[PDB]
Amino acid sequence: MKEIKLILTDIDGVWTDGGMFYDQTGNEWKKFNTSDSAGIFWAHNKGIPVGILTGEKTEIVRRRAEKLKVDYLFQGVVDKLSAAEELCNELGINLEQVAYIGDDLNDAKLLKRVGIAGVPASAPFYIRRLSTIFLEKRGGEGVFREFVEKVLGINLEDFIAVIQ
Amino acid sequence: MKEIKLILTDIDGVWTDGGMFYDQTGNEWKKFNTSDSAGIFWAHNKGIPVGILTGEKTEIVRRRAEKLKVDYLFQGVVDKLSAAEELCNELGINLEQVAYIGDDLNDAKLLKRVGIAGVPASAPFYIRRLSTIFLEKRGGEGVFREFVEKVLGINLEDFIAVIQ
Amino acid sequence: MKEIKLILTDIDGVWTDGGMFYDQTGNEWKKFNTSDSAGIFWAHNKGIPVGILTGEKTEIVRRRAEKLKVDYLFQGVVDKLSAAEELCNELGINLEQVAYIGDDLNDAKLLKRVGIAGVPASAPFYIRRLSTIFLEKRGGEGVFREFVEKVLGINLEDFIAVIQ
Amino acid sequence: MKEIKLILTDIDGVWTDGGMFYDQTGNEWKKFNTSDSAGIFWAHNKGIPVGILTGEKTEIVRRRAEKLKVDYLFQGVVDKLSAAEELCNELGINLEQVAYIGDDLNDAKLLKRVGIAGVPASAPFYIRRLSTIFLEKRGGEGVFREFVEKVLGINLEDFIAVIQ
Ligand SMILES: [Mg+2]
Ligand SMILES: [Mg+2]
Ligand SMILES: [Mg+2]
Ligand SMILES: [Mg+2]
Repeated sequence: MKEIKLILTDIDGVWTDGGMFYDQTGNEWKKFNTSDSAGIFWAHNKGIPVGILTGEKTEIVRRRAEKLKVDYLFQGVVDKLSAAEELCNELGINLEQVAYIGDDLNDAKLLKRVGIAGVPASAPFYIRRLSTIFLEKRGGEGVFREFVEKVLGINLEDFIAVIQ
Repeated sequence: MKEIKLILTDIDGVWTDGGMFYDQTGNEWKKFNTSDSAGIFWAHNKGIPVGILTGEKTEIVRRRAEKLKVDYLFQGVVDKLSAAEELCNELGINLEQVAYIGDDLNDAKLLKRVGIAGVPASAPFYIRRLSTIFLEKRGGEGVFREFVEKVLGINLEDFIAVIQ
Repeated sequence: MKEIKLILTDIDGVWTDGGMFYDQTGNEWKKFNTSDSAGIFWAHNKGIPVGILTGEKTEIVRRRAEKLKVDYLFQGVVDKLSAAEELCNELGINLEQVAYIGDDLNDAKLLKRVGIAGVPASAPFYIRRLSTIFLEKRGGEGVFREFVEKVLGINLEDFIAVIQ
Repeated sequence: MKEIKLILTDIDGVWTDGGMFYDQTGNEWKKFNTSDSAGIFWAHNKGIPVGILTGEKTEIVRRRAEKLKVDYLFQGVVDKLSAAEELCNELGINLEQVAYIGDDLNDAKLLKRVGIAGVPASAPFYIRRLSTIFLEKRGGEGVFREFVEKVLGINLEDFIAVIQ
């Protein structure tokens, strides 16, 4: 795989199946998958920071990013390519050293510019075709984990090393 | 696809998988799919209003229709066909210029009177067979998006034009 | 299809996929499927009452049962066969004229004794073999609707009748 | 099947599909499956205690364990192998007389040391390959029940005997 210095990810439709739960009181939910925490685990084990880029803006995602010790959190993002470029500039890397996973229209410009692009199997066809690696899983199934494990070449020997 | 001037949609079993969540206190939830918001995006991009016709009546749905800037919302509807015909009069257009998607008994009469009828793959067979185009997706899987994209013939060229 | 005078049903694993949602405060949810309402619709269309027999006892099911105008609701039932029999006596009918659908251990004695026993596809093997008709659907998938439609011989002619 | 004197279980990804529901207010949900209660029923029927070992710590799980009358609950466990050894030491039990089911990295060391290891079909491959029996079911689908019934050899004869 390409040398990756930063992993960036969308939330809805990647860390979730796109589900947006609404009640009668103005409250809102998302359903995360505990499996995706291993994505952060493996990135951090390799010395790679992870950032969230999302167009939504919620306390739900603030809490999840905190629980998982995600390095960067940008919400209400209107232009994900610009946000990514700006963070790359701050970090001293280029987009070719970024791996980004996203599933929809607001992800497309960024997906086309990154070193490794991932798109869940549940995504619209014209977004899926931008993926540069195959991902088997759908949003919310542990596809963030699947993406990280492939991008970083996590293998049986890595597994054995961590559970000793 | 015929010149459509209005897209109408049911909620439960279309925008959702029919799930109705109840707690112990009289609160209630629905689970929407973020993918469907693209259905409103594509409709608006092409100059077409979207309207919701639902037999239920909840703040859940009012909040979702607001978020998505849906043009028309009718809840607690007893007779969807007549509600459609009214709106067609209010707006000065014909049932023939309407695309409607629904999934159950209360949708049947209207489905039979519109220019393009859509029914999710998850619907009962006698409603399914009313559909005039094939929809692959189940309620809550982004089938509203699928419908709008088929109805408006959204293609790769449209995609390339909106993500520049 | 035998003559049926009473339709009875379990809740968890039939009207739901067995899901029991718990929060941090002692509240609880279940997820119903709007499709199952049509089961009550068709039963009432044929002049057949429906009763709920459940071992759990929740406000959740109280509120759902009332919304659907279910005819009998028995919760915290420990002996479902005895409860059915008592109900049969009230209506002057026998077990051979009852159709019951259930998915688990607390249902087996009753399933064995009714005129038509239905068990969702999702149920344990040793319960599924008690079913006297085949049901395709899993719990929470509209399997109560499937059951009623099969039991009452609901066909396309019935459908055309009710929308016309 | 070997002699089993204690069944131990992880929660997230075994008792659930890994789902972690967050709202806007700091509350949290898990979705259990009523099917898994039969896991406890059969263990207790055979006189075998059940213990939960989870890395998470929530009222959600405390309440669930209490309602199911689970014999031991350990939350916020950082080293499951050690927690299992200490519980076993109190009870007089060898790890070879234990059946444990788990799905992720924090379960691997203990899975490798128990008499029967179970892993849901939904788990990562490097965990699933530690399983010493085949489990068909995914987390949240009643795979804890499947595990219990397999390891205790629950068969049609037990089912016939337990319903009179
Ligand atoms: Mg997304
Ligand atoms: Mg509907
Ligand atoms: Mg049940
Ligand atoms: Mg786990």
